[PDB]
Amino acid sequence: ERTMFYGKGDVYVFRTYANPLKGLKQIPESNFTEKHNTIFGMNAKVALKGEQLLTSFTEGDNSLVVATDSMKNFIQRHAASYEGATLEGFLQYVCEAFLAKYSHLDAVRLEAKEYAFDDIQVGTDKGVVTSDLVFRKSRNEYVTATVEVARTASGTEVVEQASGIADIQLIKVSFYGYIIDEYTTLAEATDRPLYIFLNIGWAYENQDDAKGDNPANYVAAEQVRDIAASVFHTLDNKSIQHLIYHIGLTILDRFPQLTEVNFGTNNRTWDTVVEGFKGAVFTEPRPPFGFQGFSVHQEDLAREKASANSEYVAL
Amino acid sequence: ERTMFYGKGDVYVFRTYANPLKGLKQIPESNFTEKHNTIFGMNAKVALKGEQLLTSFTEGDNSLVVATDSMKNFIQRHAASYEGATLEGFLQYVCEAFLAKYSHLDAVRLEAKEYAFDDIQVGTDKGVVTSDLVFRKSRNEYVTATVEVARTASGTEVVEQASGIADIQLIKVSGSSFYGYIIDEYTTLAEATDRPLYIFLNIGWAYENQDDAKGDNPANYVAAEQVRDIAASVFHTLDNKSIQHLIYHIGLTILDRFPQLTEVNFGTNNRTWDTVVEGAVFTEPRPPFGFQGFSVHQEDLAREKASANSEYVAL
Amino acid sequence: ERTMFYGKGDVYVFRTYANPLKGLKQIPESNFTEKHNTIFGMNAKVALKGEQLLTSFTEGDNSLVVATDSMKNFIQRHAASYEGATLEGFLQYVCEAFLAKYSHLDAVRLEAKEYAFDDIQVGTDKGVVTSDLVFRKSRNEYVTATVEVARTASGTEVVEQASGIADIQLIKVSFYGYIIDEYTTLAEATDRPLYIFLNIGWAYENQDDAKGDNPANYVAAEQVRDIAASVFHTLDNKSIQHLIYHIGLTILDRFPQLTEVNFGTNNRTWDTVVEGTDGFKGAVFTEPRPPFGFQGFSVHQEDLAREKASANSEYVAL
Amino acid sequence: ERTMFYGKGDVYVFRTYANPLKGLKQIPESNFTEKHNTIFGMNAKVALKGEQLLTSFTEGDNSLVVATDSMKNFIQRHAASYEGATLEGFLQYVCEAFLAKYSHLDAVRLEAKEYAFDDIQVGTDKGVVTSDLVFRKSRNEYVTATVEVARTASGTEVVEQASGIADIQLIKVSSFYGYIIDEYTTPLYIFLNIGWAYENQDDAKGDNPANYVAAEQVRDIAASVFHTLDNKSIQHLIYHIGLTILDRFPQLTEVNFGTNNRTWDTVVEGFKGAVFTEPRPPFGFQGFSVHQEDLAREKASANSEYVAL
Repeated sequence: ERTMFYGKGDVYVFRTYANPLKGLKQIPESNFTEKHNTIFGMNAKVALKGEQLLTSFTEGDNSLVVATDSMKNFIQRHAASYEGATLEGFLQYVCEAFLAKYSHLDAVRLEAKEYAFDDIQVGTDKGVVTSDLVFRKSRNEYVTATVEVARTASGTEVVEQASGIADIQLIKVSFYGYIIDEYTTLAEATDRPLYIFLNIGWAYENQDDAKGDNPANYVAAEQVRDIAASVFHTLDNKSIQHLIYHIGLTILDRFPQLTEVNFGTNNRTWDTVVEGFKGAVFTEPRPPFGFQGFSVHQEDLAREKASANSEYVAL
Repeated sequence: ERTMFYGKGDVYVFRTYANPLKGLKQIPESNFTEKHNTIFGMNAKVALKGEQLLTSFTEGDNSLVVATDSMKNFIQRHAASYEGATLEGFLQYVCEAFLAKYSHLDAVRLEAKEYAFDDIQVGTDKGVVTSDLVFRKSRNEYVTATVEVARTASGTEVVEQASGIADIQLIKVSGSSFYGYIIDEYTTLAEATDRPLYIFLNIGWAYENQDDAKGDNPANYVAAEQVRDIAASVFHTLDNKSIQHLIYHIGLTILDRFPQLTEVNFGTNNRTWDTVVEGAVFTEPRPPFGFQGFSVHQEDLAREKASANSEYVAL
Repeated sequence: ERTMFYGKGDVYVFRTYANPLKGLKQIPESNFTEKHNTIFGMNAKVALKGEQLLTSFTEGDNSLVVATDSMKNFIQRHAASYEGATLEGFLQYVCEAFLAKYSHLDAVRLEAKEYAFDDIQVGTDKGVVTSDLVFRKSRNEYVTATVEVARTASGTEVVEQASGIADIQLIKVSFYGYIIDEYTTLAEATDRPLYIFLNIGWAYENQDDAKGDNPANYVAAEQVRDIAASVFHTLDNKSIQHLIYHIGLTILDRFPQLTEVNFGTNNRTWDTVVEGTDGFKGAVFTEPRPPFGFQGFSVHQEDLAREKASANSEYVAL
Repeated sequence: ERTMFYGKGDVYVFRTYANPLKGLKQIPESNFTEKHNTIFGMNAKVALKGEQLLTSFTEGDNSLVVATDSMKNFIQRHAASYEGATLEGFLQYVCEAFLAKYSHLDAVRLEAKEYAFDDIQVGTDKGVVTSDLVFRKSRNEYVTATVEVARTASGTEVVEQASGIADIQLIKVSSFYGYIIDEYTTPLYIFLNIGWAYENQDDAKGDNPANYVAAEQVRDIAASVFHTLDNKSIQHLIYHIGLTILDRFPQLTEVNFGTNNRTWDTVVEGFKGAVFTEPRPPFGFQGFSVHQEDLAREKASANSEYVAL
C-alpha cells in the first residue's frame, strides 16, 4: 500500500469578477449574506494519483506524466471558465476536469487557501463609502477547502471534502479545577484576557451543497467566523475546550445540513507584568502554547436539545 | 564618531484600558475620529546611549550598565503609569523617564510597532453590534513611532520624532497605467495603459510642533488611521501613471489635510500581477518588486495649489 | 470516532550532555558514525488522548485535566532523567511515563523537531580544530520523530513511530517525454541545475531499534541525509521521481532493518536568464514564479528485492 | 533636500562558474583561503537617484524613467559579463555600468545578500569527498555588501561601501554581574551581524586577493574569539572580536557590530543533566564600532587584556 502522488503547489490563481455568492442563510450571529467575488483568489495545490504513475518513479518513464507546469496551466484556465461562486465548487470542477481529460489518472486532490481581500472605506464626493475599485490584501483569517475526487464504478465521486476558516485570532478582555501534583508550577495564578487562535472546519451531509448551486444550503466561512466571535463574546466560558464545544453546537444548530464541526486551537494568553484590567500591563509568554483538537456532531446537538440540564443557548 | 548603544528589543507591552484618543480632526477621506485604546499594545525597542558606556565595552565593566532586563521592567511599569493616549506620547514619556532616573545616560531612543487589534461585529439580542469585549488581532497595517531624547544643559530635547503607518497592502484592479518609459536594449516590459497595481505602503510624517504628537490636544494629533484612509481614498480616486505619481498625490493630500505637518515620507513597494487568461485570471509574478523612497513637503503643496498646470485635486 | 485531544506545543527542551550516540553502522555514503549529544535539543509537541477527557469539553469539567503547563514541566524534567541517546528513545520514554503517571489517559502522542546545532572550526594554539564549547545554531536540515503510545489490556504499545530528516535543500550543477497537449506551455525548454527540497522518513521492522540501545541497528538521520546527497551526486537522474526511487532503494539496501522509506519533495529549479556559453559556464539564473513541483512516494524492501532480481535494473550502489 | 529614489528589490541573480576567489591572507583563526564561486548568487536591490527623476513623481512623466524591470534585466546581464570574484566588485561594476549607460542618473546604489551554498561530503568510489556537483542551500550566515557610486567632475566615485557577514548564531557551552541594582532590577547564545570598512576601497574588488577580506574569515575570527575569551558580557566580547579582526586585517579602518542576546532559561539545574528552554521574546542588543585607533591603544597599554593567536 505505497504512497504515490505528484503535482504542483503554490498555484496562485486570481480570477476577477467571478459570479457573486448571494442568498446565504440569514442567522442572528452574522450580517454576512453575500460575497461579491470581485476578486476570487486562492493559493491552490494539486496532486494527481493513480497506479499507472508507478513507472514514472521506478523507471523514470515520463510517458504518462502530465507536466506539473501543465497542471498549473490547467487550473488557471479553468478559473476563467468556472461559472460558480464558491471555493469548494471551483475545486470540484477542476478535479472532475482533470479526470475527464486524463483517463490514466484515478484520483485528483485539490487543496486551497483563499488569497483574502477586505472591502475598504474611501472618502468620495458621495461621502465615505465602500470602494468597488480598491481592496486590502488581508493577512487575517482566510477560507480553506480541500476536494479529492476519485473514479467509481459508475463515474467519479468526491471522496474527501473539507471546508474551513483558518487563523481566527481573538482576545476577550473579560480556569480552575485541574489536576494538581508534583508537575504543577509552584507559582500564584493571575487573571489574563483569554487569547485564542482557532481553525474551524466542517463537513456536509450532502457534499453537493458545498458547490453553492443553491446558496441557501451553502455555509460561508465568514458566517462560521461570526458565530465563533459571537459565542466567544456572549458565553462565560470555563475553558477553551468548553468554548469550542459551544461554538460547534451553535454552528450545527444554524446549519443542520452539516454533519460535524471540527476545531484546532491555540491558547496564546499573555503573561501579567502589572496587575490591574484597569491599569493592567501584560506581555508575551514563553513560546509553549496549549492546544486542543475536537469535533462536534449533530448527535451532540440533538442530545443537548433533548437534555433536561443542558447549558446550551442560542440567539 | 564611534557607534555605541545597547538595549532591549521585542519588549512587548500590552496596556489595557488606556485613556481613549478622542476629538481628532474631521476630514473628508475618513470617518476615524477616535481610538478607544481598550488595548494599547506595542512591541517596543529601547536603546541607551552615553559616552560613559564606553568601558562596558572596552573593559567589560558593568558598573554603569543598566541591565537590559531592567530596561524591560522600566518600560512595562511605565506602561501602567502613562496617562496619555498616543504611541508618540508614551515613547517620549519613557525616554524622559530614563534620562531622569539615570544621570550617566546622554540619550535614549525608543521605537515601537503597534500590536494592533480590530473591532469586530457580534450577534446579540439587540442585533449585530460592535463588541466591547472581543477583538481580533490584526496582521494588517499597524502604527509606528520613534522618539529619541537627548540631555541638554537646560533639560532634555527631542532629537528624533517619527510617526507612521506600516504595511498597507492595497490592490486596484484596473485603471492604473505605466507607459512612456525608456525603451532601449534592456527594455522587455510592455507598455500599459491599464495594468493591475498592487502596492505596499509605509507612510511617515513629521510635525512642525513636536508636542502635537503627545495628543494633549487631539485636534492637532494626526492618527495613522486617518493617513491610511487618505492613502486608500487617493488610490481609489486618482488615475495614477505610476506608483511614483500616486505617492506624490497621497503626500500632497495628507499635507493638505494636516497643515501642522512639515513632511510626509514614503517607503513603498510595487508588484503587478501577471496575466494568465486575458479578459480575467492573474497569478503571482516572479519575486522582484519595484520600490520607491520619496518625501513631500508643504512647499510642494503650495507650489501645486498656485500652478495653472497642477493636476492635484482634493475632496 | 470523534476527534478529541489536547496538549502543549512549542515545548522547547534543551538537554546538555546527553549520553552520546556511538557505534552506528559504517556505510560507504557517510562518515557519520557518532553524534556527541553535547546539546540534545528539540521543539516537542505533546497530545493527550482518552475517552475520559470528554466532559472537559462537554461540561467544562477540568477534574481530569492535566494542565498544559504541567505537561511542559513533565517533558522538561524527563529530559534531565533520560539516559538514552536518540530522539525516538526520548519520545517513547516520555509517552510511557505520561501513561504511568495518569491512569485516565488512553494514549499519548509526542512529536519533535530537532533544534539543530553544527560543530564548527576554531583557531586555537594547537591549530584549527573542532570546538567542544561553541556551536552554530543550524537553520538547515533537522531530525524529526513521532512516537504515540496507547494503553492495551495488558500494558502499552507503540501505535505510531516515525523518524525523519526535514528540509534537505540540494542543487546539482550538472527531463523529457511528458504528455504534450493543449495545456502544455508553448515555449522552448532550457537546461537548469536541478534544485530539490527533500523530507525523508523511514520505518523500522523492529521498532525498539529506534531506541538506540544497540546503535548498530539505529539509523541516524544524518546517515540518510548523506545517502541522499551521495545518490544525487552520482546518479544521472531522469526526474525527481526517478531520483527519489533510487535514494530510497539505497537507504533500504544499507539498512535492511527498515521496512520503508518515504519522501516529500519540492522542485525548486531556477529559471534561465542568460544561457551559458558552454555548459553552465557563464550562465545566469533567477528565481521562478512561485508554483513548485512536488512528489510523495514510498519505497519498500520488496522494491529493492525486485531490482536485485531484475536483469534490466539500473540500480547500483557503492 | 527631499528623499527621492526608486528601484528594484529581490533581484535574484545566480551566476554559475564565476572566477574563483583565491589567495586570501592566511590567518590563525581560519582555514578559509579560497572561495570557488561555482555558484555566485545573491539577492540584489538597486536604487537609482537623480535630480532629473523629479517629474516622474510630480508629473507622472516617465520619459526619463528606466523601468525597474529593465534594471532587473541590466543586473542579470551584467552577472554574465562580470569577470571578478567578489560581491563588492560585482556591485561596483554594476553601479558604474548604470551610470555609464544613463547620463541623467546622479547615483546608483546596490545592496546584496548572498544566496549562500555549502560544500558537502558525498560517498564515492574514491571514498568520502567534497562534491564538485552538489551543494546545500544554506539558511545560516551569509555575506552582505553595499556599494553606492555617484558622479564627480572627472568620472565617478564610491560614496558608500559596506561589507559584512549576517546572521551568525553561536552558543557557548560553558558572565554577567556588577550592573546597576535599583528598584527596576530583577549559557551564552548570541546573534551577530559584523561589518567592516576598507582604508583603500579598491581592496574590496579582489584584484589583489591578499588584500581582500573574506566574510568567512571574519566569521571564523568571531567564532574563535568566542571560543577562547572568557567574556564579561557580549559588549566585552564584541570589543575583542573587533580588535582581533583589525589586527589580522590592518587594511580595515573599522569593524561594526549588531548583536542579539538569545540566551536560554534554565528549567533543570545541572551542565551535566541540565535542561534549558526558550526565554520570553525580549532580547538584549548592542551596536558598536571598533577602530584601528582602539587596537593601537590596546597594543601599547599596560592596562590592556588583549591577546591574539
